[PDB]
Amino acid sequence: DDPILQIAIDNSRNILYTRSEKGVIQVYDLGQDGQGMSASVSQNAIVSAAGNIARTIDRSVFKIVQIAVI
Repeated sequence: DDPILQIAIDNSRNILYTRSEKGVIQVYDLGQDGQGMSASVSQNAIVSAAGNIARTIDRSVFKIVQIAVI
């Protein structure tokens, strides 16, 4: 995506997360020499992920409201 709607930081693991308008997530490893990445989760990844349940996570319906680091 296009813009980065939200930014989140995992304090415990020094990991950066970015959520874009489109709903793609990117998690950079924060290192002394810079950011290392960027792995991504997308709607496609999620679909593959469920592999057992689906509907609310429909393509049309699918959108991400918020992301929180654990």
